[PDB]
Amino acid sequence: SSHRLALYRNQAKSLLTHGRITTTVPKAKELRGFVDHLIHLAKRGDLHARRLVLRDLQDVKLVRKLFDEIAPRYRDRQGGYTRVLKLAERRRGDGAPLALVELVE
Repeated sequence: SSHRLALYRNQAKSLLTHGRITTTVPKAKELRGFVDHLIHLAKRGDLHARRLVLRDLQDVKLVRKLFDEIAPRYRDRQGGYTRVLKLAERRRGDGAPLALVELVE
C-alpha cells in the first residue's frame, strides 16, 4: 500500500530522469500503470492535475518536468506511453524473470 507507492515514486523518478528502469515483470506492470496515470494528468495539465501528481510523486522538479516537458511530447499519443520488455535474464536468488521499462518513442 504505502510501501508500494513509495516504490512507484522511487522507480518513476529514475525512469523520468534516465529514461529506463529494470525490475521484476510484476513490479514493471504496476509501474507502467502508475506512470501512464501520471502522464495522463500532466496532459490534462491543470491546477488540480498538478496537485494530484505532486501528492503522488513527492518531488517538485519532476512534477514540473512532467507537465512542461514529458506531457507536451505525448500530446499526440492517447495512452501506452510506457513500454515494457521482458528479458531473458532472471535475478539471482529466487530467479524471478526481469523486464525493462522505458518511455515509448
